[PDB]
Amino acid sequence: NIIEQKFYDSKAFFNTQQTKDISFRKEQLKKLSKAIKSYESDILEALYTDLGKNKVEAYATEIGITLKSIKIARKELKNWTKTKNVDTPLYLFPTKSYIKKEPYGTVLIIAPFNYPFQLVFEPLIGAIAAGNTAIIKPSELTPNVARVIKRLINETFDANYIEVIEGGIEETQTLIHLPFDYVFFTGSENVGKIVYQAASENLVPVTLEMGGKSPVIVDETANIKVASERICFGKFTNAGQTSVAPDYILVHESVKDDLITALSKTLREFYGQNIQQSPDYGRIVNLKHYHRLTSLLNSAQMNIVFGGHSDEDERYIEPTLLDHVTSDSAIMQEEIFGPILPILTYQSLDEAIAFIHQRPKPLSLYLFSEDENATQRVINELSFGGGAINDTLMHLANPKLPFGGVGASGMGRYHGKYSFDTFTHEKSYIFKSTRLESGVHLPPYKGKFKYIKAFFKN
Amino acid sequence: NIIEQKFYDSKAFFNTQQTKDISFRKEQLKKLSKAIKSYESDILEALYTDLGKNKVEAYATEIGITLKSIKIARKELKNWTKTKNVDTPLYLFPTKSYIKKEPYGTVLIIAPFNYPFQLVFEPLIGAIAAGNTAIIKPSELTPNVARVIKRLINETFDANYIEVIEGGIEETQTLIHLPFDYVFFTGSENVGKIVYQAASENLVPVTLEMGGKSPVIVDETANIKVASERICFGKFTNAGQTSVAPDYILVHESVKDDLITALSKTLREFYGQNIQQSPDYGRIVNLKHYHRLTSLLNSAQMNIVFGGHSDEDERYIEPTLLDHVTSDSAIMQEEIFGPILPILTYQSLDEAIAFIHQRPKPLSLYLFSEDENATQRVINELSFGGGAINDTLMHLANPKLPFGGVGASGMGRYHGKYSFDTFTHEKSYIFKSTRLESGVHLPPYKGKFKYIKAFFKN
Repeated sequence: NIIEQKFYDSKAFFNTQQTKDISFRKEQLKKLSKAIKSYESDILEALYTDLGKNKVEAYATEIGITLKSIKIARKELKNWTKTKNVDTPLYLFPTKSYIKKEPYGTVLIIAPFNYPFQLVFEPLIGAIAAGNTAIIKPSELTPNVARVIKRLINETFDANYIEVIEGGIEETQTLIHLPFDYVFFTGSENVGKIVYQAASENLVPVTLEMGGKSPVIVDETANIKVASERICFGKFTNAGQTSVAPDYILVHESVKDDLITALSKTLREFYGQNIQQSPDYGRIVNLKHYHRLTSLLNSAQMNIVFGGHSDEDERYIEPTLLDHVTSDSAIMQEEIFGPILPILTYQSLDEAIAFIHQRPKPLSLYLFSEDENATQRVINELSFGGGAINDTLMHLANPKLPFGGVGASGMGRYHGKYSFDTFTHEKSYIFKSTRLESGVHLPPYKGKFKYIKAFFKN
Repeated sequence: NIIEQKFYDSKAFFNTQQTKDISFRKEQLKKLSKAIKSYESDILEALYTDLGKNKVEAYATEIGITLKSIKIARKELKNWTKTKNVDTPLYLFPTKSYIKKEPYGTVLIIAPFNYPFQLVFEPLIGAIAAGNTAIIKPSELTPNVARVIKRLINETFDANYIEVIEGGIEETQTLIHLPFDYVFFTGSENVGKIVYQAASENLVPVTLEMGGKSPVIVDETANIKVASERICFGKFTNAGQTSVAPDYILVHESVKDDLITALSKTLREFYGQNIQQSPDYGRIVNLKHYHRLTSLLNSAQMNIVFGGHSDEDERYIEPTLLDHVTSDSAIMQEEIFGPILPILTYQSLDEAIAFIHQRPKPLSLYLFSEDENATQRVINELSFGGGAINDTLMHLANPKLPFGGVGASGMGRYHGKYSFDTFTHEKSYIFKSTRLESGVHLPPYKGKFKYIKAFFKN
């Protein structure tokens, strides 16, 4: 019962009020930053062994972005946390209005395998800065990363302030049935449904970052070569294991063959002729997901127009393009979460929009177009978590942009101040001086109806 | 199966994209305002018959506040809905960053009996302004109000844009199992748990406005007479049937008797010697809640120090004060939601804080004190939805203050722009010109680690 003991110890530490002190929170952020730097080599090694993640990609998407976020949160903390004076309308004078920013208490953070470090620590920064205690459940599919995370945390913080729980679905099961004050989850739709039903039993608020199939629309006005470069960048980073990676392409009939040519050329520019030898290209997390993806390769074997090679001993899957893909294809029935890119054609933008609107709202959407009005149509008519015009993936790199889904792709958002907001309850309160008395708004109300009605109607 | 047919008709109308047009939303708000004015007399009559609500109170808490909110939402709509240009950091240049405000789709609004008009239409204003279609389920405990609401809506809007569903818990059961794009609920903890478990099955985001026992702390420095006036104002408005009404009082030992004297005097000033004859005082919604409260009166019979009279034929319960109340008392085991005010004593603020912290986080908290540092302690150490220093209830009257609970008292918030925000998905997106090309951030990554690391660490 150590999980539940760890939970109630964390609650007990929150009850001491020590995490509400602003200077306490700043010091924990310093220690977190110092701790990540001390472990930088071990984190890079763990990301490399578990995901084949090269150090450039690992720094830009896991370590460096976290260090930058800690720095910003620590330096902006007084701005984010300070009670706001809120305007009070004249009719409420002499009332003064305020909003106190306060923590929820003890929160739960669940992180998946694909960015196993960043998806632990970007939520954690928000939880720390908002004044919470935290329990972290990292992915056991990346076990070296999870252990490095546990070592780092345990040697830096008390377990009753921040603790890491290693395990699989059953450890997650134990955690989500505990009355946490907030639950933050990134992962699959399947597990997200379980987390959110368990939390609902305890009236626990949640943020869910889930999945779907993110479409890329490439219309007939697009800059094909630049589109192919930015698509491949967002698609084959982390070997496609990204929730906002281009899942599939809807390309206008007239430029499909141009796009296939440009994508193939870009992949050779990126990774060379033997992509298995490229030090810039990652690997599949484990054998289960590797076989999931090679099964999809086998299903689309007649449609491969680039790549398709694999090596089980390295959990390697070559960047692969598919042509003549339909709605019936196995590759269009599941979130790919891998380096397979199916290409479907459309004749008019209305068909592309209809296709996307028939499916769950995706976490991201991308449109490549030089046509302003097509851009406007897509942003206005299709709902999705967030996206990009003439780019992919990089809308996550601005911390001033909230990152989150909608509908099946999730609820809630984070990054930057939104990470702080997510773990913050905003508490409105007023003050009215007792030296200033008036019976105007008190009973008896005889004769006051004409006055109160005129107020609400002038 | 008309409920489900009405749901899917509403979805179909949203799919026409007509509600996303800003000028469409403004026109619906105009029609809503015109419609409430046309029905003003019938709304006042229905509130009077069902809740004994006098026209002054009904205008300040239901009709007038709604008309004012419609006016503000309509005039600020372009500000609220317009896509925001968001700052982009230099390292992402030439990227341009934006946030699109877009609706969820088809939403559900559930309203309880106590403010049966305002708790329908303040959420509705937000849903309308955010560009949604809506289905409303009003309380059947106030059946005349519910019918007036249904008449008003049906004669003003198409049923596939806004529709009202009359019924009880089983109609609510049918609605909460449908895949709405958002669910907004105000009511009891019991029903809120059912709504939120049902929504969780469908990955539906929610806002829950629930309950608890809102404490008033009156310390030894308080202005006793002014405190008693502002307490009675917030407590005996709507005959105590308010989620942010003072549920119970924790008063310092040294000023308890002063407070009881002042409260009794204020009640006589408000309502006279025969409070049943006062036209400024409301009635209990129905016989079930009336008997719930007279049962509580019977339990606290030896502790009544003011009031205690009742009349079943009018569903009338006199403003009642209780003394020598303990944690064991029946009156301290449930949300009173009525005109019974128990008074408990404490010796030090630490005891009052401990008492409140042992119970679920309440929707509101009030502190009456002239001691700055006591004010700071309470706001910093106790978490609650929202509250007031030296006042009660009025923190809901500033639309610039978010209104909502935390923990057991709820999740989410509304009023003013927060009503719009609640029914809005904020969709981040970027644009990057394809005329501006660069291979600096693309593979191959040979030699780029020193550059990317220096960036994240400078």
